[PDB]
Amino acid sequence: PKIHYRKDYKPSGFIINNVTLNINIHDNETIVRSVLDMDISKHNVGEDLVFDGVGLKINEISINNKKLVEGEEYTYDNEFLTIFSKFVPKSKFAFSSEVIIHPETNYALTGLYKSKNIIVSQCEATGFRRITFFIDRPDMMAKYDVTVTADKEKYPVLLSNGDKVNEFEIPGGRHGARFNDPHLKPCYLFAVVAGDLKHLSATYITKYTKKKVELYVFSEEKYVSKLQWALECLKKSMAFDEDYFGLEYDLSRLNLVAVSDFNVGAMENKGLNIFNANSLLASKKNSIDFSYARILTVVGHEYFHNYTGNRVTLRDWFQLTLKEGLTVHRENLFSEEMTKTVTTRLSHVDLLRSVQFLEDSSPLSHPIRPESYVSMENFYTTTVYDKGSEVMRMYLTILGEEYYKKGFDIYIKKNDGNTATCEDFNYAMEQAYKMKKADNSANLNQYLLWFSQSGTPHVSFKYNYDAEKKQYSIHVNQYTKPDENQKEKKPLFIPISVGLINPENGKEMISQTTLELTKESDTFVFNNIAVKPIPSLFRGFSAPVYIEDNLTDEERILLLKYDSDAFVRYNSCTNIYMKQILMNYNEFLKAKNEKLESFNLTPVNAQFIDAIKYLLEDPHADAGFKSYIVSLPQDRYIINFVSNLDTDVLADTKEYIYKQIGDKLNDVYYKMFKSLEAKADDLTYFNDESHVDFDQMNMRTLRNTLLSLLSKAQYPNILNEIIEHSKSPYPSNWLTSLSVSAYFDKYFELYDKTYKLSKDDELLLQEWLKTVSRSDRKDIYEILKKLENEVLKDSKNPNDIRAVYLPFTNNLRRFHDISGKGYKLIAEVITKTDKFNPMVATQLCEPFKLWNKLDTKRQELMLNEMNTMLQEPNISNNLKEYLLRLTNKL
Ligand SMILES: CCc1cccc(CC)c1NC(=O)N[C@H](CC(C)C)C(=O)NO
Ligand SMILES: [Mg+2]
Ligand SMILES: [Mg+2]
Ligand SMILES: [Zn+2]
Repeated sequence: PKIHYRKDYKPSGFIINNVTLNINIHDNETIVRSVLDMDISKHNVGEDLVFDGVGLKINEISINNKKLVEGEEYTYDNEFLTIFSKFVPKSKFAFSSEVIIHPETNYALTGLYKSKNIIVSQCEATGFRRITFFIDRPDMMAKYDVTVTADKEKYPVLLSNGDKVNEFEIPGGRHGARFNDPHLKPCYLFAVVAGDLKHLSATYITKYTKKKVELYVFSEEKYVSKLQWALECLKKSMAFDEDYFGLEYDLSRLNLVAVSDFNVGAMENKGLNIFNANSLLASKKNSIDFSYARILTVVGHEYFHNYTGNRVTLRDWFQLTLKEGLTVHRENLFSEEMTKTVTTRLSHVDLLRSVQFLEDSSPLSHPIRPESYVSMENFYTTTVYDKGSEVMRMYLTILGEEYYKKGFDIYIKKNDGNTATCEDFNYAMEQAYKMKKADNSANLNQYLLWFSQSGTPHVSFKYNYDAEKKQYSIHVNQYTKPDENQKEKKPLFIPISVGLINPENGKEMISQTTLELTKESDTFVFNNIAVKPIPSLFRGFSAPVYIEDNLTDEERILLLKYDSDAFVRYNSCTNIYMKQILMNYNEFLKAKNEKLESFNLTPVNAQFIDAIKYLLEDPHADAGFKSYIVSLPQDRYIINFVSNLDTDVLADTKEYIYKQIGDKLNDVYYKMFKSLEAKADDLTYFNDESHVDFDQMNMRTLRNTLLSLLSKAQYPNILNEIIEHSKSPYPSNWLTSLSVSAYFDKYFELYDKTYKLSKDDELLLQEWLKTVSRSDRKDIYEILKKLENEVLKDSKNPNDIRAVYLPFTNNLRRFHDISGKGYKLIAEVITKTDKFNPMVATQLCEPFKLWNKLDTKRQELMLNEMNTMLQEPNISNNLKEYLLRLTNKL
């Protein structure tokens, strides 16, 4: 396998200044003519001119209008076009190619492809080379003049980046449109779209310069009624970047386009953002609640890339976190501001501490700036994105809002119109830091270890209180486990946002303060502390770490009740659950291993249950927050604390704990389920796709969480509630009805009822598939076969394949069936999918990431399947690299 190393970056010996494309779409072929206005750079040493170009059929190649011939002036091996150095000019030259590509057969959804009746591109990271020849790396920045031609009836809307400067008719029922994008860009930001698209539009006026910007959102005709919320979210995004960052949009027009077939969420192509339809389109009668926050976040993210990625781009792909971590942090500030609910930040944290922490203790562990790769596409990871966002967020915590905004403006301005590296960002932040500290010798050199050091730090605490002196100390230690990337791990710069709670009255005892831990250990002392406090640690989840609070459960319950910080209250609850889960898991495991005839289980703490009841009964407490407290920690979080995990024992553990709590609280749960109905299900705004009440949504979330707990419990006559719930106008509720009906004989009636409600909207049907896939059914494998035969069939749509299989892989009892049948099922899907879409096939490998955390029989079963997949003939490079790394061969 072919390996790139971060330290080996060098600038090209060539420059591409202008790109002039003609993309002529026909039924059975697309012809791409391209003129590159090129030159030799100051780094040239008379090397061969080598272009990336994958799967292209050459019609012609020339330099300065001299035809070049294969075997004489060039070679082409279907990956690289090499122009021998003797035929490479020494000054400004025109390189011309014409190639034929086939979007109609491109099922990998990279390069130029067909999605239903739309032709669309996806170029990040390495797709532009599947369109035409290029030096396809992000430091090759150029300006683009793009003409698209097509059949007018089929493809009446033609789009590429930038200003539309002409439109023209062509004989034989064709037409064309020409675009000029004035902004220098890397080729990964190139896009083109051709389709029978409908739109909604609005005009936005920029806050400071009063520039009129035309905003267009596009879909296929069937779904144009589903565009409004995205348009609204775009306006919101624009205003947020103006308001917080002082950043205005920089073209006369911005287009967003939904396509049905897309490998990931969306893409920030300049002036022409392209979305998975599932991340752009919604309506309140045909989408679940969660669609709304997803569209807000994805529109926002792609918008924020207009500065953090587009106006300031990447020197090389090792810098990916500089655009993705920073953009996710911007996205997260935006969504926290727009929703005004504490659950938004909690959701981010839950994502990190489950999936990213698992990744960071897996064989795939990498620093947010990797040192090497084979397919760049495998490093679009939750590490680079979500840990990167937390590292980008820590600057804000450290500097505070005012000095953070100063540093960010230093960065964005210095590096405008150019490439940048992670070091450029740290330098900007370090200038702000100097200013904030009033000290020109202060530096953030140690901060750079957040970019280079893999693994999750562990931060642990000890406390002491001197009652005579009224003086409190917090002794803090950090540790990172050695790994394949570093045999010796250095201490990080860890900001610890802290409060102190008086346990006798529940009140705050200090101004919140942010402790800067920079050594392996340190002791922070507080004076004028009138009584022994309970510390409120890592408020807001102030660094991406494992926290060992060394608190008793009684102290944790007091924080849950009385602290101000949602994260700390939620984490204190999480920690109580984790202590219980590990204890009960150990008890079940020992009983199983020793084949005991009888044994004991530690009961759930009764004062903790009382605290849950108190918070649920408090009408002034937050519904979203309540839904987090009645749910156990996710399985992927739990697994970070158990080695050789027996998944059946864990399933039994979780069931015990849920039943202990329900035995005490189910009447409370039922009473709340009923009492929340009127406000949860009020139809205010049901016809308004410009406004979402996120509090009301959290009330539905809470009802639906309670209904699941009551259903699993077989609470008396709950089936009557499930049936009434199925009649609700909200899809979040009627699809819940299907899920929770799993525990009753009514499931197949609700399966059919909901299928009929879902089948005529593509995205609703995919939400129905997810609902079925995740259902807690003993007969889930027969259900999956039913979905394969009746609904999924031969679909190559990644949303369909993901909907049918991923939820099922999170079924702890059934996916991990000790036969290995679950592993075998998903591995066959992965291998099948890899033959046409390697990126999606790698996505589908997610369940295997934890393989070396399982009990030794399940490890062996997973490993067996992974090595079977590795033996498949013509396995993609994407999948092969992934699986070699995951199985500790690479
Ligand atoms: C933010 C969601 C996300 C997290 C981690 C990794 C991925 C890519 C597998 C994603 N989803 C995206 O939609 N990411 C795209 C990647 C583009 C190259 C297609 C992106 O960041 N859009 O801006
Ligand atoms: Mg081809
Ligand atoms: Mg379809
Ligand atoms: Zn992004």
